[PDB]
Amino acid sequence: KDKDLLKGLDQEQANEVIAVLQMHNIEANKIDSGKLGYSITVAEPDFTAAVYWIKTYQLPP
Repeated sequence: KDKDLLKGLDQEQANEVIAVLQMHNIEANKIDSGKLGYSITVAEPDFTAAVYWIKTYQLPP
């Protein structure tokens, strides 16, 4: 159901990714994996689109 979009992220990096996805009507989850940083999840359907916006905005910074 929920596929794993990015991982190994800073907290601010994570937030910006979620912001940019939210701005394009994709809802994402931020997941704290402690020493491994945050990861970003979306819903399978939104994967292609989410990858598009992350390329487009050149995320993560």
